Amino acid sequence: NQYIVARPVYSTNAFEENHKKTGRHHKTFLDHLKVCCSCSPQKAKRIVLSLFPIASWLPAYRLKEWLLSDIVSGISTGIVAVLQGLAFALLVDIPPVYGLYASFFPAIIYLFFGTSRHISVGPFPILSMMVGLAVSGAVSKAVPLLDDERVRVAAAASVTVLSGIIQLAFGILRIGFVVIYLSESLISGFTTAAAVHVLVSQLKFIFQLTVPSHTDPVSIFKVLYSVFSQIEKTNIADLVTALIVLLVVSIVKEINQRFKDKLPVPIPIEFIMTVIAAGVSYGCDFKNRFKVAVVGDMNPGFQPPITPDVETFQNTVGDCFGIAMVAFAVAFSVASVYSLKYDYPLDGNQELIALGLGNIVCGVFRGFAGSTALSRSAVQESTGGKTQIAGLIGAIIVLIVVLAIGFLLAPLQKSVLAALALGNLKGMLMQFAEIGRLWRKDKYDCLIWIMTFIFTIVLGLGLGLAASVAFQLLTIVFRTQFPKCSTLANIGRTNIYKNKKDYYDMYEPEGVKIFRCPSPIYFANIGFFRRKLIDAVGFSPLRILRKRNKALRKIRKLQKQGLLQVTPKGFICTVDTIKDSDEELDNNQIEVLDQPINTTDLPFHIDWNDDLPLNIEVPKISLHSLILDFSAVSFLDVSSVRGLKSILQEFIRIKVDVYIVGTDDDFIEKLNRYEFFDGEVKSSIFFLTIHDAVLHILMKKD
Amino acid sequence: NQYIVARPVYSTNAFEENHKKTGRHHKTFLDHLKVCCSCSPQKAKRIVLSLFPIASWLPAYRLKEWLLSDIVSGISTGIVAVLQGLAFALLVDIPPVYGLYASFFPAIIYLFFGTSRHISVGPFPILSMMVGLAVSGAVSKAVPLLDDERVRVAAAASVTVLSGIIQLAFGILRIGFVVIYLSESLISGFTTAAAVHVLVSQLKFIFQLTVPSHTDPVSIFKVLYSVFSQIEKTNIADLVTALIVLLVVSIVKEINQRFKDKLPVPIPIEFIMTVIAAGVSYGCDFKNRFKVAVVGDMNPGFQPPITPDVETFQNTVGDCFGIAMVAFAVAFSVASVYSLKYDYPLDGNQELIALGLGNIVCGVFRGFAGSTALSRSAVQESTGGKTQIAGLIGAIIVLIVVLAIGFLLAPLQKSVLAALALGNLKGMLMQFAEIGRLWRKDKYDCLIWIMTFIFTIVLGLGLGLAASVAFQLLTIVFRTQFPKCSTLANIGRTNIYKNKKDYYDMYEPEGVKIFRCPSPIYFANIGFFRRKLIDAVGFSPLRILRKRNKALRKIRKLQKQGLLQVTPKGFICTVDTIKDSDEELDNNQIEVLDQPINTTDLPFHIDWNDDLPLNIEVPKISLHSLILDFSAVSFLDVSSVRGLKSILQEFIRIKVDVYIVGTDDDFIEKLNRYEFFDGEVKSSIFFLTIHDAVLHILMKKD
Ligand SMILES: NC(=O)n1c(O)c(C(=O)c2cccs2)c2cc(Cl)ccc21
Ligand SMILES: NC(=O)n1c(O)c(C(=O)c2cccs2)c2cc(Cl)ccc21
Ligand SMILES: [Cl-]
Ligand SMILES: [Cl-]
Repeated sequence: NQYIVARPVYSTNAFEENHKKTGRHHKTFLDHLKVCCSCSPQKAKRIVLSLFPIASWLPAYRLKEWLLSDIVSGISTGIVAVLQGLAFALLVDIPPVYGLYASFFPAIIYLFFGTSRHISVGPFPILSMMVGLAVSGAVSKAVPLLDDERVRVAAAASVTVLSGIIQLAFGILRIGFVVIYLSESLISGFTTAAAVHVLVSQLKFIFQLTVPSHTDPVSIFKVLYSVFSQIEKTNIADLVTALIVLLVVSIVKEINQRFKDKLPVPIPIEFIMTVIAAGVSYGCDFKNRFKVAVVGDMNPGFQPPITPDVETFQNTVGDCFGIAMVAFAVAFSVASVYSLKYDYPLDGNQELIALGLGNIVCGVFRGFAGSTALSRSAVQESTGGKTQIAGLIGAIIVLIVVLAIGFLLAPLQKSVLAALALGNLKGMLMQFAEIGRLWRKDKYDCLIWIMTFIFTIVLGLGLGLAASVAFQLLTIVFRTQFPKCSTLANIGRTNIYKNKKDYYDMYEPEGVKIFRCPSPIYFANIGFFRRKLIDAVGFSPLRILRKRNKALRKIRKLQKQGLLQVTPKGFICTVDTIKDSDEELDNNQIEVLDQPINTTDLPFHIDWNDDLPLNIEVPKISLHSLILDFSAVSFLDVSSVRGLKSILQEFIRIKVDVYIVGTDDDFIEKLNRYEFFDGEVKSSIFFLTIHDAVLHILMKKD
Repeated sequence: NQYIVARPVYSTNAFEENHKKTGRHHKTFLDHLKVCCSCSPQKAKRIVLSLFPIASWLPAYRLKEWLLSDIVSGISTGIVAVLQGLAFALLVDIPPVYGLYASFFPAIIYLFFGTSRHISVGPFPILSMMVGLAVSGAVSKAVPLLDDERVRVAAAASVTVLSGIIQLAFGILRIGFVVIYLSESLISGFTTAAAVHVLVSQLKFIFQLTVPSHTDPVSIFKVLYSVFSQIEKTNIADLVTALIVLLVVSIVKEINQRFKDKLPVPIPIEFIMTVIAAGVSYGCDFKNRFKVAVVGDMNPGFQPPITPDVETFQNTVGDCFGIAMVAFAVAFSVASVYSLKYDYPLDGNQELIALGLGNIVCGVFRGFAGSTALSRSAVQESTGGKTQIAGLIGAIIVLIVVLAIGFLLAPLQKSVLAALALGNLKGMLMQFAEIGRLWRKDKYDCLIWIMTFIFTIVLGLGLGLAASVAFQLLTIVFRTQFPKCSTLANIGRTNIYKNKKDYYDMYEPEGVKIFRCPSPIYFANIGFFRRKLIDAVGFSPLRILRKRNKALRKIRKLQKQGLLQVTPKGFICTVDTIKDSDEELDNNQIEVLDQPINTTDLPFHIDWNDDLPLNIEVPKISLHSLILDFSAVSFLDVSSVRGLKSILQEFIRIKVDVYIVGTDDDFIEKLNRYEFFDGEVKSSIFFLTIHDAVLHILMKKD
């Protein structure tokens, strides 16, 4: 293995001169506007087919290989949807039939507009809690039992419609890339804090206590206080039933995971528990005997369309944005796992449109907002679901319950529903281990997990999320705030330059400094960069320039007085031991000491690093060349270029050659727009590599 | 010029093996605690001298060269401080003597604790507006015309004390670097919007109209409606006087800038206008004759110390955080200008401590918050100010007015003070030109400017700033969100690799792809990076792996059937035209096709890119080596590392050798903590440069 190279030393300009470029186009935004104005029938076709995905997947359905799978998966998911709809309607604090509406409408809409083939569309616990909190606030801000339920049901429907409107708007504006602004640490911390929120929310049903409609901030603490202050009023029958169901479901749930091979089909413990709980409750007349809360009678059939309330929209708009983003983020994440697994394209923009339309329709018909539940989606997929036909079948199961078999669920205890929801919390609850994992791998990510968790707990799920996204953006600045700048040296007398402090027997060419900032330089960075560069070269170039300008002034003074006489050969100290009086420039004249030194007046050059006439003294510097390794400087901003231009001008005015190496062509293209180059800062300072600049410097000094 | 290199090809591990590394001394956090816990006698001296800068600069005072200069600067600044205090107390909507308190107390405290030598400490218009808005809100949120003034004075004093407490806390915690989080575009947009706010705030005094205490959001609009709704009630005498003063001052101000060379000393148009205005008002009895609003009778003396109100603290903590941050940012910017001009160190933490103590004392003695006015600081410096003795003499002038000669300012109209404040707006209002300039230079900074302006106009100064800082952090993600990734090729047949689309006669070694991402890869980035890499290589490695696994499965099945035999020379097709039978794997078995292929059962090796038996087909790829140019990848985060590892694992599983080049040693050190390396992803994939990896690949293929 030999790395052997023989080429010219290349400055970036010299390289462009010797190597012809290719034609480039600006791709004017007007051109983008031009392309948008296509109207080609094929484009129209693709667009409509993009907006109505069912017209493409339905016709290509493999009936023989997919129908039975979707039918079986649909029945399974349909049952889960019914029970989860009831439970999550409890979480919204409205009658449980509206959870059935929330499990029905969004899914039917998704069948026509969704691009995912595996998610089960409907409510999930975090969004139901967020909707319930939005409702409590809306009601509290409304200028003046069943009546209270009516108001909550109306506020929930309005919140749902506004969330769907926001989602649909974001999908029409093609901003489905917003999910990228959420890191995995943020999602982990947020979902752990949200699992704690859900746990606390189920306590009023486990104990059967009456808890006020608390709002954020610190609603979780407010609820905990409400639950524990009145803990003696707890219904024992509710608690025991909840404990038994929770204990049994968890034991059986683990068995399914451990013994997947041994089992022909997983035991459906959650379904078995509800049927048994409902049967026993009905059989032993638990509602009368132990005064247990039960699901109760639900009137069959759907509600008539409700008009969204504009007053509610004004009151809850901030909440709705949080609800819309959370709904989209969760759905997209769940969908992504499946699309990747099954190798099909998932369109983020279409998902926003589909989820948004589903929500608007659901809200109008009195259901609450939901996108997808990870547990329900897993069931649809694990039971063999192939397409969104499984989702349609599931919706039909929900419809049957809503229209004909709703009465069967009447004797089911609320605590049992709450206990099932608690069982699903374990996956999310196990995310506490991530803090330790993150701590070893990356402190910034660990900080993000912790801040997100704290923000989600103290402020609510919605406000906490906004604060968490802001803090996670701030950590990007934390990462690049104090870059580990370095001085580089040559290793092995070849073209390799590394940290001057890392290896033995390194070599700096005499009078050359090579400085590296391993980060992009911008507003939060450039002062630190200047401090580190001045520490690396060992002096401040502006201080040196000011001391030289002062000396030049004294020299000119003595020259005019006569004590000093100019000469082709240096200077004449006509008068020895001369006077010692400083000019003491005023506040309005001191700026002259910062101007480029011009000594043309004097015929000869003043070597500023050699002795000066008449004891005049100025710090001497050995630096004649400064190389800035800009390979890791990704971008620059106006502050960095202003600061940069400033630093470079100062080095150049003190006769030190400056070289910027390791940048690409886009970089110099960008730097040309900033009006960076002029006289006394030229594009000649850019070289290809550190070794190009070093060899150029050595030839100059030769 | 000739770049001539002859060295070995170096993998990062090989280079380290061949070049001994120096002592890697880790820095223990406990050790930091140890160094922080030194308590040496000299260290104590340095700390106390740091907290009491006066004990350091006073003894070194050059009486002969500074005394007179500081005296003249002090008298000049003291006069400006009196008038600016009265005007800015108008902006706080309290009696104007509290502006005199605000000009007195913080300057006296800063004399002892400040590190700057040129700023004039006291109120400025933006902070007075912010304090006035905080008071209005506090008053409203309080639970149940002198009394109104009394309530407003108490709330202003409490807001001042809490702002000072926050500043002092930030200074003790050594967080004076927070100033870096404000870009120049943000500051420009914010100060232009704040100048518009100040302009609108002066209209009730120019016209002499009664305006309610409007709060934010959109307070600027609320006030404008109130002003022009009553425009008919305008006092003309006030207006005319204001216009004349504003006109004369503006014209003469211009002359001072234009005729500095011809002028021995700047004309004091603001003082002359104030003296003439007050004289005519008294002489012609303007208060009675034209019913004009005058400054009125101020009672001489200071107020007794007042106790901060905790209720006001609770109601204003957020406004007080905003006030503290704005005060420190303004003071530090002005002080940094002057400390760079005169080359002396400026301690930001000490600055935070001094301003906090000054604000605490001012608020206790019924003044309001203030850090420094650029207009007054410039006067102190321009008039010859050398040390903070000029600030002491200015505070003595303010004291003389408060105690003895305040009655002289009784007949001065408020419209004149408002007109004087308007004169100072010109510098900030001309910043509107920045939009066009920044548009040409950098559209992200133009966006920061415009959004800061809009946030500060719509929301207020405090909330606008918070929203603007958040948006400016979001623009950093906007910059690095969709990196312009590229494929590189060789130019010149030497170690230079550039964008494959930029030059003619470039060369890619056959089967090698070189991909560059010119940005750090983090969470908002890695999905885009994967998409671009898959577009660059021309296939998805996971799709190729899944198809090969399917082929292998069919093969093994046919081999089981016997229809296929195995030879070191290939596969025997005893039976041809096989019955195609896709296994149609179900949802729970499909993940097997994503696993590393282990065809060790077979004696030979299946050239996956040659033709397979019985028409078994798999997409063929020409890629055998992928080089990732990571020179501009500053940092990685957990999401990016996970995404990176997944990508690499997939490429390795389809037998594509992967190389990462151009990183430094800190990078690999960091990557070792993420548990990135294991079997099948080794540190052998890191090479020094692109040419090292290319030459290694070529030797492997030889
Ligand atoms: N398989 C699986 O994971 N399941 C769940 O997670 C369920 C639930 O979470 C809830 C029901 C009510 C509130 S939560 C669930 C229900 C049924 Cl009927 C069948 C499977 C189920
Ligand atoms: N030189 C300069 O810039 N000056 C200003 O900007 C002044 C003011 O802004 C105000 C006075 C009252 C309300 S504002 C000012 C005042 C005086 Cl007496 C002398 C110079 C001044
Ligand atoms: Cl779930
Ligand atoms: Cl000012």
